[PDB]
Amino acid sequence: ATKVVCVLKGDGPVQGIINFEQKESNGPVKVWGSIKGLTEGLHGFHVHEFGDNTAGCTSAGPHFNPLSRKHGGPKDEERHVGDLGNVTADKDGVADVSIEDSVISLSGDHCIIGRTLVVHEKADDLGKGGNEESTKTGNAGSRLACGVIGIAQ
Amino acid sequence: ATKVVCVLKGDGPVQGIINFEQKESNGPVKVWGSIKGLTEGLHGFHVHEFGDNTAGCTSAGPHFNPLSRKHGGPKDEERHVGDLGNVTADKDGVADVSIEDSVISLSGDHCIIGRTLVVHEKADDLGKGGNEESTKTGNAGSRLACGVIGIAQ
Ligand SMILES: *[Se]c1ccccc1C(=O)NCc1ccc(OC)nc1
Ligand SMILES: *[Se]c1ccccc1C(=O)NCc1ccc(OC)nc1
Ligand SMILES: [Cl-]
Ligand SMILES: [Cl-]
Ligand SMILES: [Zn+2]
Ligand SMILES: [Zn+2]
Repeated sequence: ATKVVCVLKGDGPVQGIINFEQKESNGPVKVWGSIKGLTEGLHGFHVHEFGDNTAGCTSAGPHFNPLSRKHGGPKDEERHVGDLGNVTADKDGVADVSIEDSVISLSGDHCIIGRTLVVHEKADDLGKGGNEESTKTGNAGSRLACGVIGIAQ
Repeated sequence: ATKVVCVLKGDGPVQGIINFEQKESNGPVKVWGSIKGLTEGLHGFHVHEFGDNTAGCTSAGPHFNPLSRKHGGPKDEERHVGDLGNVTADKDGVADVSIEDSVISLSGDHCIIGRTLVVHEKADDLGKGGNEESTKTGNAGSRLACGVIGIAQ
């Protein structure tokens, strides 16, 4: 019933299209699409707090964390709202994204519209990296590509 | 105070940053910033319905029109919510934007977050051009640059 979309681009050759769909406000969000230009393996994938791309992906700020929790993976109770885990690129450098999440929303209070979706340099350790940063950023490194999450038809 | 921002980009030289700020719920929104790479003169300036930039500015769809009105200028009663009139570029090709509008909002059903801001090829005739298209698009022609309207810090 609600559809939103995000075009990912950045400083390098990473580019992607990510769709979000939510049947009812009380419902899970299905996330699908594709990103190309990636190194093979896991890349952290997060909604960041601001939909501000003024100075590139840096202006998006920290992970979207309306409930003031620590960083985790999407299956954890202890996570930021924006913690969508990792996407995986194949040897061709393509990640086919297929996620269902019940914490992000396209309505309500945990709404991600107007925020920024970011795909990161490195794997998100999902809060299990063994250092302080693990519970803040997941050590996923720099921001390869991003875009503002917008209302679709 | 709610703050939102939009980075305008497109296929050619047109690029801009536009800020929006709203001090009170249902109060006027101040719009300010700058766009460069334009031809001297008026360029239509609108909030379009979808924050969908998957295929560039075309995917943004028609003017944002939650109240099913006809096209007009920002100072008309009969206008779309997204009708912000024209920005004016000087001989250097620079438009310095300074608008206050009391129809758009940064909350509620008039909210423009997650929609697309578009700067157009030609002047918006503000619905006074004396053809049919005047009361739909204002005859402002192609979409030179656009961006999704995102939440700012
Ligand atoms: Se996103 C959000 C947060 C808090 C309250 C309400 C909303 C909301 O979803 N309303 C705005 C909206 C979003 C998407 C669409 O597209 C069909 N229309 C309106
Ligand atoms: Se206003 C609007 C339109 C479409 C979707 C969601 C919203 C919304 O109200 N989102 C929450 C929001 C808006 C602005 C700020 O500024 C700090 N925070 C949250
Ligand atoms: Cl980060
Ligand atoms: Cl148009
Ligand atoms: Zn996080
Ligand atoms: Zn209009």
